[PDB]
Amino acid sequence: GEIAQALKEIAKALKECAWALKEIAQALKG
Amino acid sequence: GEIAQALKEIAKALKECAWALKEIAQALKG
Amino acid sequence: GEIAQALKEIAKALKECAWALKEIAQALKG
Amino acid sequence: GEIAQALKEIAKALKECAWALKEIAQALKG
Amino acid sequence: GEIAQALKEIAKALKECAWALKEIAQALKG
Amino acid sequence: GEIAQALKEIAKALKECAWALKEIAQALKG
Repeated sequence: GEIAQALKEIAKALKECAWALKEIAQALKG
Repeated sequence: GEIAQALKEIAKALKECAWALKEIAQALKG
Repeated sequence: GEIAQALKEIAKALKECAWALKEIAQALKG
Repeated sequence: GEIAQALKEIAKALKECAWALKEIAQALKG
Repeated sequence: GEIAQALKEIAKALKECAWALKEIAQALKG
Repeated sequence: GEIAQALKEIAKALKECAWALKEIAQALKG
């Protein structure tokens, strides 16, 4: 439903942010 | 509705964050 | 409207985060 | 109340994130 | 528990973001 | 309660993001 799906979309966008931030960290110290 | 539309705007902004962070990761990767 | 205004302030802050991240990505791109 | 204050605290933490991201962008292109 | 699980996935993703940001900060510090 | 505790964990993680981003900003500033 509208609210459950909105929170899922927020979680998914934050997982994409987390992946990219780990890629940036890994470029500096991996 | 007001709550649904605010949660949609939060998801949209986070997707823009995610895309920019992917571009920063791409710039730093070998 | 306390709940709606707090979600709108979260969206506003994330839009500022997205603007700044896009500025960082542009600074690093060719 | 518990939920209104929690969302305010989330907005405040995101404003601090936004300020720091703008400082990073400004260090690169200001 | 769909609403609680989506908020917990948001927290999980943000903890991953925080870990990666701390790794970036450590890479840049003296 | 479950919703209150998830929102507290989201705020805590974002404060950790904010602190790390402040440290990255400090590293890059003159």
